[PDB]
Amino acid sequence: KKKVIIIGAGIAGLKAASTLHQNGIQDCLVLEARDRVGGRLQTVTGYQGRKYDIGASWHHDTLTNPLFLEEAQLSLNDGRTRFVFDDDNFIYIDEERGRVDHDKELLLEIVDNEMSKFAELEFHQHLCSFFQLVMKYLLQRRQFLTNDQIRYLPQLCRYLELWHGLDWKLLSAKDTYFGHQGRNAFALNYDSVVQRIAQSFPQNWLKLSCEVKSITREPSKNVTVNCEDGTVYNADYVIITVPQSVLNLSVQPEKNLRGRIEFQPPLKPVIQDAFDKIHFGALGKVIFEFEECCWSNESSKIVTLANSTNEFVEIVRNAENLDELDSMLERETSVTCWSQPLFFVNLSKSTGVASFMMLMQAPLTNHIESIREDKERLFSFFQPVLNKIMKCLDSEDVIDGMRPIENIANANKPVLRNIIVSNWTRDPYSRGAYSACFPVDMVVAMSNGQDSRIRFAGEHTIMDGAGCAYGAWESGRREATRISDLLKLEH
Amino acid sequence: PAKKKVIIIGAGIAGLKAASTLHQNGIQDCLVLEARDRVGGRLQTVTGYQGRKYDIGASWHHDTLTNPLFLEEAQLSLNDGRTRFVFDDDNFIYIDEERGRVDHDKELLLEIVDNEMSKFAELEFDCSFFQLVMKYLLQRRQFLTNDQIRYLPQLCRYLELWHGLDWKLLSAKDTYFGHQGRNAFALNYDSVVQRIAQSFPQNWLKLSCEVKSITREPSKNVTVNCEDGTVYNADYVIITVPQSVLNLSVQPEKNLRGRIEFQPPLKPVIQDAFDKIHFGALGKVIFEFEECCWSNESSKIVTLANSTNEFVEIVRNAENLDELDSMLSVTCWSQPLFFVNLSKSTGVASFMMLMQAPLTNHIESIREDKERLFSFFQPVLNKIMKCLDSEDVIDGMRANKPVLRNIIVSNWTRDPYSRGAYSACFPVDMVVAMSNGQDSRIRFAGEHTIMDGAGCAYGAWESGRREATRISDLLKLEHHH
Ligand SMILES: Cc1cc2nc3c(=O)[nH]c(=O)nc-3n(C[C@H](O)[C@H](O)[C@H](O)COP(=O)(O)OP(=O)(O)OC[C@H]3O[C@@H](n4cnc5c(N)ncnc54)[C@H](O)[C@@H]3O)c2cc1C
Ligand SMILES: Cc1cc2nc3c(=O)[nH]c(=O)nc-3n(C[C@H](O)[C@H](O)[C@H](O)COP(=O)(O)OP(=O)(O)OC[C@H]3O[C@@H](n4cnc5c(N)ncnc54)[C@H](O)[C@@H]3O)c2cc1C
Repeated sequence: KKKVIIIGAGIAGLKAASTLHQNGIQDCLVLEARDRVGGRLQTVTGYQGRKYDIGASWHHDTLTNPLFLEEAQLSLNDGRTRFVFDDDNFIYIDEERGRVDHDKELLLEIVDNEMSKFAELEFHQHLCSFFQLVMKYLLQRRQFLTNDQIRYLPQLCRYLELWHGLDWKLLSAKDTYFGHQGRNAFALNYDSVVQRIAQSFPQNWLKLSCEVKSITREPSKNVTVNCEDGTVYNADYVIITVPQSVLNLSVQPEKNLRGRIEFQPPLKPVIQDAFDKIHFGALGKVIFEFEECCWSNESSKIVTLANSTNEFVEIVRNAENLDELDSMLERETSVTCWSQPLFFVNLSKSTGVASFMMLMQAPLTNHIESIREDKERLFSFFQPVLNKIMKCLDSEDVIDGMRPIENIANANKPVLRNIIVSNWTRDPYSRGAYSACFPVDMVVAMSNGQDSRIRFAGEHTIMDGAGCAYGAWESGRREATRISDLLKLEH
Repeated sequence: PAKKKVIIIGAGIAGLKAASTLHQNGIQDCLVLEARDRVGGRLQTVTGYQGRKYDIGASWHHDTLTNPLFLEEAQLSLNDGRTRFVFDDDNFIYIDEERGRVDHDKELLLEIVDNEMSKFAELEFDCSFFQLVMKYLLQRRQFLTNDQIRYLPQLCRYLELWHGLDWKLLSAKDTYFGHQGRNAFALNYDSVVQRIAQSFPQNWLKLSCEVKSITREPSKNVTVNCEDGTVYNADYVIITVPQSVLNLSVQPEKNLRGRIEFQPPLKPVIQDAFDKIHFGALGKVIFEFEECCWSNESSKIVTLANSTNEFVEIVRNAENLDELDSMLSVTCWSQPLFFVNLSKSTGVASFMMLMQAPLTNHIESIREDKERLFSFFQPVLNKIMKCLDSEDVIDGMRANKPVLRNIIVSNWTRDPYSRGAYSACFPVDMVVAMSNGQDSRIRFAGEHTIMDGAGCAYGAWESGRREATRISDLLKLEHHH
């Protein structure tokens, strides 16, 4: 009855639909499990109506990003603002020492650059965790590092944890260091991107609250699709764009799992084997909304470093080898806001909004999202880093005003009015893990499809832009174009 | 003629390491012939005001993560606690004559777009560095502010001091590249030279012998003649004279200083390689002051050449590259200049400045006119002192003010034994031709004969080790049964 059935209304599924329509293909459907489109692209509303992209927020690799270039062309043609280049000189804060960035003595950024080079050479032509790689660097280069560099550098370099959404002891060293193709551009409305694409094809194509539970290849070469609500569909081709984490459920037994799709026949071994990798990270976000800005806007990029110790330095100095270094690194807790690095975006400088957008990594992410409803507890957890940031930004301790009390004595003090938290690790339609946005087994299997009728798209199905919004976007255009060409050739 | 096992021509670091390696491998009766009355070649440490020392040739150990020469020096320091170098990389201070400092500027963010420029170059790869920058500007104009477009190109040119060549003459394809780790400022490259020179029989060195001819004999030996008439015969010869001096061999005129007459002549593959390589010239000027009375915030300072708001206008209006090029007296502000503030890194009240061609050739030609040198650089020197919370410089070459006591200038473009061809230190035709040699007996070493570390002191060092080892491997066969 239908030419193509797209499962998932994320950017991958939406672009696919936009492409099909663009190429004159009719009678298509987009089945989405949620009651909204966008998927991992979701803009939420907070205090005084302020908006924030709780999912994707930046356009990466702007020198080659096709989606960004499309957005840029639009703004060049209508002068409307669709993004802002917010890269900045990072401000690094240690709880005890305060700012350690661009330090005339520490020169941490310079040694971090050496660390990245060290990583590049370590895996050159290679066919270890991030933590171990850093320890290797310190042992090898200690003769050329001051005491404070050995102490702070490892905590600074961990900003990469926020790129991968994963702790350094769990992140693989080989996939940690990589370069981005140009500046990043903060999207001033990824929802505006979702909207434009979503409205580029006929409305009746969209079917929300349609949780696909099964996909079958009929003997008549037709593909049947059934949603939880009982509805049944069939088409010439199907483009599956559900997240890798959801698709992974298909290999497990019991169709019970929310989101899990029953494949008949099952996904071929090439696909199944591909899941034996990835699915560990989890990027989370916490938005702190203040009444107004009363802090320095020197930079829109701030990172708080986890606590470090001088004993750590003594150990690195005394260790005779890696094994002895590990052994010595055994002291004698409870996780606090200073137990890991945290990345804060000072939206005041970049967008003029008196709010901070903070990124966190697994294992913290899961823990914080699990208490996302307990605002008082959230404030207590982050209060110490929030106050240190304010102190370093020429301001003062944050006033908890989530339960407001108009008081003129707060005039020039930061008053927190609301906290917003992501929920991706607890969302059954996203669940699984997170991967950084990069400019192989899974990519090959996915881009290869189940067969000539069952295709796949999404951020986990492409090389260029892997784990990126533009990658998912491009992967959608890819599958749609492949099918439109085929349909056009039929006659 | 005296018989020798191996004769090395040139006592720069390549020749010295070759000799060092030959001795290490037990090879006897060798000789090192050097035209100058000193060893070291392009590694020369001079003395100035109050006995202060400066490397007027190579100064840094580059690519310290893998540099074998540096690693050897580091091991020595680790064992005797003696200081041989200092990691002096720093946050660069950028200065514009009118605007003053423009580094780490919360609004200009020049360092960030410079990084994008670099990535642009990477993804791009042949034209000139200048043209590549112009292309970047046209492609990214929509995402660059007016002041970014004005100053970025001038900041990008710090790379001119890496290659010692103006951006319009510099190959864009060879402009951008990354070093393997931080740099280490040698605290006496002369100490490196002395160590290596003392590592083989002292009777092997013969200074003041300008070699004028090398002849491959039918008996398979090689005859080497010094201009003073002395003759030597050897089984193998390792030639380490600079590429520019070797180039003389293919030109007619035997009276040319340093020129070696080869018989038979250099192979066509070698002769022809002299067509696509070299063009720049890295120069140095040392400014010695009585004492430090300025800010030691950083040891790295770069003065940007003058720019204009008209340039920005042109960039915005240009319809394309063709329309851009159409729409588009030397002073210290006509090109970028790189200054090393030694007070912070070494504690010495002096500035070591690097310059590029064509300026280098002009300045070295007038290095004897100190007053003229002072007047030429006085404006950048003053702007620097101002930005470092100081005052104008007082000429004291003959309290809270900087007093210039002396100026020292390099001489590589005028030195007949170097002839400033200069190339940047990087971690193909000439290399292959050189590494393959003239024949089994006539070999070559030097910074221009190796891929890894090409143009670097450690590259020259390694090339010497390579030729000495090859010869040792061959001589090894003489003891087989
Ligand atoms: C916290 C976070 C921050 C990020 N920040 C950035 C950033 O700054 N820049 C960037 O480029 N990228 C970023 N990303 C990545 C980017 O958001 C994703 O690459 C992109 O949105 C993935 O799009 P997609 O279409 O492949 O998948 P999705 O957007 O996940 O869409 C797939 C759709 O499938 C639906 N679905 C699932 N199961 C079923 C089912 N059984 N039946 C029907 N429908 C189903 C889902 O509900 C969903 O709408 C971020 C990701 C996260 C989690
Ligand atoms: C201004 C400047 C700055 C530099 N800075 C750095 C730096 O910071 N880091 C770095 O790694 N590298 C640097 N270099 C490069 C480095 O100095 C060279 O790579 C290295 O010294 C070259 O060594 P070589 O042995 O190949 O040649 P040379 O050192 O030139 O030695 C060859 C020798 O041959 C002799 N000779 C020539 N003709 C004859 C003849 N006919 N008979 C006998 N002897 C002859 C010469 O007098 C000379 O001593 C710099 C170079 C210059 C010019």
